[PDB]
Amino acid sequence: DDPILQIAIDNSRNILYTRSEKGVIQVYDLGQDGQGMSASVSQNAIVSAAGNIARTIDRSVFKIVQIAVI
Repeated sequence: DDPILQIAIDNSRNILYTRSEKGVIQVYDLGQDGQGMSASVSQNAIVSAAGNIARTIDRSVFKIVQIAVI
């Protein structure tokens, strides 16, 4: 995506997360020499992920409201 709607930081693991308008997530490893990445989760990844349940996570319906680091 296009813009980065939200930014989140995992304090415990020094990991950066970015959520874009489109709903793609990117998690950079924060290192002394810079950011290392960027792995991504997308709607496609999620679909593959469920592999057992689906509907609310429909393509049309699918959108991400918020992301929180654990």
